[PDB]
Amino acid sequence: PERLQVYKCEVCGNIVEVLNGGIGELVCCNQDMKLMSENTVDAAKAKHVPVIEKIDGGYKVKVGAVAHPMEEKHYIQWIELLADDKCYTQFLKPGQAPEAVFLIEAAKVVAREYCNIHGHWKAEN
Amino acid sequence: PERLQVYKCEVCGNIVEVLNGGIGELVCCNQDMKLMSENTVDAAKAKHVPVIEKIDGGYKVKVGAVAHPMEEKHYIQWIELLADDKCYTQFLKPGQAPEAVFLIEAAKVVAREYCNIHGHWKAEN
Ligand SMILES: [Ca+2]
Ligand SMILES: [Fe+3]
Ligand SMILES: [Fe+3]
Ligand SMILES: [Fe+3]
Ligand SMILES: [Fe+3]
Repeated sequence: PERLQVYKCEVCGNIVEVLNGGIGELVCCNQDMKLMSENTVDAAKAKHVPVIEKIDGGYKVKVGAVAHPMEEKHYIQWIELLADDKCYTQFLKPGQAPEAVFLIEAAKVVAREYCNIHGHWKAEN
Repeated sequence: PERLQVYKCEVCGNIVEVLNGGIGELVCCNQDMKLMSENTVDAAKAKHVPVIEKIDGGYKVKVGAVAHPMEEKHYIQWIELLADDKCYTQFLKPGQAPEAVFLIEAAKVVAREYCNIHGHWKAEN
């Protein structure tokens, strides 16, 4: 595994983020955890691809161009802002608007989001 | 596993952080992954317990009361700041200072740091 990759156990629901890579394969509930590669699920990009907006002191991230649902059974679980050496994670809950604000000093950033139903997506500024 | 918990795979090196909890046991290289519980390792607190300093617009975290080594074989791999529903992670490498700055609007925070040799540690304000 590699740093910052996201893996999920399709059985119990465990989802983890790699902090240190290693050489072992991640396993859970008798099967290899699935690498959740960004922008791979056959879903609408309009509501899943993060939209990044530069603001004073940081960035505002919206999911997505069109507001994604935030219902109990279908919502954005978290939005992250990545830099060359930072990963800021903002968890969300149903009922909230699919957006997050990150105060950070980085010219180049990558925003990611995870939809409980449609998976992992990313975009860069 | 519960959100924010850090697990390590003995022998193979992988270290992951839980983004979504579940009942399944994380496995890697033929053993259950080891929960890296904070402040349980028999090591000097002076160099491992994070020190939190409130600054303008955020917090400055130093590891620790006494500067921790940042050598190729013994260093702080990352520092995190936890608040409400946020987990901000700053990755570090040998040769850098055992310090991290986080711009966040939260009165109550928890700082964490992971030493490649002495494990997981935390502190709160
Ligand atoms: Ca994080
Ligand atoms: Fe392993
Ligand atoms: Fe969706
Ligand atoms: Fe599982
Ligand atoms: Fe140490």
